[PDB]
Amino acid sequence: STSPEIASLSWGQMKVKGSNTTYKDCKVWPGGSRTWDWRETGTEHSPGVQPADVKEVVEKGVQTLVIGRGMSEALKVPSSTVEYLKKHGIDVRVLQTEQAVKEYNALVAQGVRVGGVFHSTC
Repeated sequence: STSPEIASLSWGQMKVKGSNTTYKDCKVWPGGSRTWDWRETGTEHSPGVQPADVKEVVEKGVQTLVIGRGMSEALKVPSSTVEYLKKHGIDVRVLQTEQAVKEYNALVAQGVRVGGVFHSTC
């Protein structure tokens, strides 16, 4: 399957191509996407994105994983998380979300198996 393009991003709102649902935060992978909800993992801005947050993207099979860490990058990303993805042979991009969605879609556009997790507020 193909990584869907992210169709729109604005404050606290995201749309994935071929999704029925307007998300706030989301996970996106080859073949689909889901709402990202910190309550499922107990993720806060600190210590931030956990392996548990990205696990379900990893297990879909991606070469590259983009983390959109928010509009002003207030959401931290522990290095143990990034190293977790690297052990799994994944190219990781950590960026402010606008720049994340932009990178993500360029990877989609060059037919890379790309996934990601995006935070659309602070």
